[PDB]
Amino acid sequence: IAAQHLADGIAASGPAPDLAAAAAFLEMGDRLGVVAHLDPDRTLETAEVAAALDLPEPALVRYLDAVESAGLVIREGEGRYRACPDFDTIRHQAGYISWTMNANRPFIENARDFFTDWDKAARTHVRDYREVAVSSQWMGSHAFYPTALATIIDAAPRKVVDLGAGTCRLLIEVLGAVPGSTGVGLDFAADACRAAEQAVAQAGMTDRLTVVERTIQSVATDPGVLEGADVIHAGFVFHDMLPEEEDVCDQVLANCRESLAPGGFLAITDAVPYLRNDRERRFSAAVSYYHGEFMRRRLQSEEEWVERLRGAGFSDVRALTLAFPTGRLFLAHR
Amino acid sequence: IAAQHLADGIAASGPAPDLAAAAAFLEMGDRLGVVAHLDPDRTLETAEVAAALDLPEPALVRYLDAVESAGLVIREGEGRYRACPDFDTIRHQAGYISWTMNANRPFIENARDFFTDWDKAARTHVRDYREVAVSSQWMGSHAFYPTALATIIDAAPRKVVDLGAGTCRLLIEVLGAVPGSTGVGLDFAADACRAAEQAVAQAGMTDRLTVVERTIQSVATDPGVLEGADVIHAGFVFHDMLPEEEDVCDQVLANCRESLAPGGFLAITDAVPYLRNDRERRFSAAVSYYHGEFMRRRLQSEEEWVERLRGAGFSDVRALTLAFPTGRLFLAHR
Ligand SMILES: CC(C)CC(=O)C(=O)O
Ligand SMILES: CC(C)CC(=O)C(=O)O
Ligand SMILES: [Cl-]
Ligand SMILES: [Cl-]
Ligand SMILES: [Zn+2]
Ligand SMILES: [Zn+2]
Repeated sequence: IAAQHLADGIAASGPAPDLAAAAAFLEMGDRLGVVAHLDPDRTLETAEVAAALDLPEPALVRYLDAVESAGLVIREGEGRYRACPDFDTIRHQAGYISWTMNANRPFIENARDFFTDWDKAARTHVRDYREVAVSSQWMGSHAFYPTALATIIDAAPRKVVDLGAGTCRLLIEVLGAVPGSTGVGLDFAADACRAAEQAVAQAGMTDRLTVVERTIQSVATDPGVLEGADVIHAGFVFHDMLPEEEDVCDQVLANCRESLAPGGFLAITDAVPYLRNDRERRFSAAVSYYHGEFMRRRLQSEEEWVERLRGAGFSDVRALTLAFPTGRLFLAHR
Repeated sequence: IAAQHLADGIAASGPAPDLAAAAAFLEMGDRLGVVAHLDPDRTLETAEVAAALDLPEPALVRYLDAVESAGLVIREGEGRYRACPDFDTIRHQAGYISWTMNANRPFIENARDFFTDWDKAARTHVRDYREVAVSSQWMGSHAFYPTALATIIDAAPRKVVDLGAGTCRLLIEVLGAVPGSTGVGLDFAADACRAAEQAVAQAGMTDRLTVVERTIQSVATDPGVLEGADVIHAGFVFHDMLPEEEDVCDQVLANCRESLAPGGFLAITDAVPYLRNDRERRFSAAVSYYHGEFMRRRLQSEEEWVERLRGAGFSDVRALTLAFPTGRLFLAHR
């Protein structure tokens, strides 16, 4: 009786216990600053990491021994832990869970308020931008960042502009692979711009990569920084301007097309709404419902994106399916 | 380039996007009261469910259309939705995610406080008991509740006592399958006891099933209600008394053994700490770390449980592996 109930229960639970445990351990560890020190090819030394993160070393060791028991890290002698061989895949998968269950938690917990008075709910139940950013990065590691990276590099560009560059991690990697290429990181957050400037100095690309503290919307009035770019990148940034800033968005796209060097392209990664195919539908619906219902940010279909980009003067647009469910890469050629 | 990155990304994400979306939709819907109306064998009528849950019907319809796009429900004509055929398995799997990421969220977000001043953190960062209860029920549906149910029924008992019966859902189902059997639901919460009393009246078992509002600990001093029971059930309740009430716990177990009718048994379901086998280790570590580090509730190994139950006078103890990772069923024969 109990053996039959055992196999059937194991099949019914499937991979959910493992993913549930991985996501909780990794979100907890990431908030503590520990996950950044975990890597499959090197150890973290507890005596040093506890001092660097201002944590009591015995508490850090109890956390690392629990994650070791979980199989997420390997104890390599006293006070040294290495991430398990497939850690980066586990962290990638945890990113989806973290994004839906942690970053978007204000929407899960207060839906009744958003249904009653959206304007009051939207200003009261605010997402933690750090959690949105980290969970997005983890989802991106294996499901959208490699495609955008390889597309920009294989074009062998002389000048690359990244709209919403953050800490300029993509631009630093593109310049390291393309000799003599220059870049321009555009981002409004002062915190992200200061961090980007110190990361370019470490990479040795201060002369090659310029960081500008300004909005995506300012590119509509002042497009100078875009001139002569072979590639312009815009990762999940345009839907934040829609539907309230449609005219500014269209002037930014028209300015991107005219600014491009001959043969240059604009590469936009964005989420398309409510797909029906079996692989993408579930996560597509969560992405779409969070954007449409809770954030009131307009996601455009492929057809809409192509119509808008051709309206901006782009001669041809190619849409590519990304592994990120509901994610599409649009390459708009000048 | 993008096709290779597509297949590799799909393999790296695996089932995480689908589980992340299912868990968020189901937690959101459960907090709204909607998930209780979703079942694969019948429709929910939006006009009635919106009035019963005091929700605007257009907001409920937008929620149900998003979950329909997700494949979790089927629209059966205007204003009627049915859960997808495998909904109960999806909800079961979501229970693990909900338990680690939602119910235990105070521990994820405030770990640094628990490491600095546990006593202050434990009284400040409190779990939502409703979320602990619902997520536990969803995990139990396919991973521990069927085994306990079938074990109690196949014993064909005359009297069953449930220690920590809640709304007496297990006892109502055991009495419905065993003719002439009587039951005693023991639970401290007044809210759970009132709900249990109205559920036994609906089932037509008021004379057969008695509900008592009292603690598990009171059974140590006053064991009368236990007399002549063929089966006593105790689902994940004993570790809440450890390590601070070890002597009371032992007197409750000794009283269970003496109270049993000849051939009777005590059935305890509980979590064992930090297993190393590949299937159970990850979720075992999250269960164990939340209990040991954050809640300071002692989980006992199988060896410890058997030693404690034999110390209570039980002649033989059998341990059975449950599908719930780190869950064990202990049958202690009088
Ligand atoms: C950056 C995306 C991956 C997610 C998104 O658009 C959001 O969290 O608002
Ligand atoms: C009831 C269990 C499944 C989980 C538990 O022991 C808890 O949440 O404290
Ligand atoms: Cl032209
Ligand atoms: Cl005896
Ligand atoms: Zn967004
Ligand atoms: Zn517990």
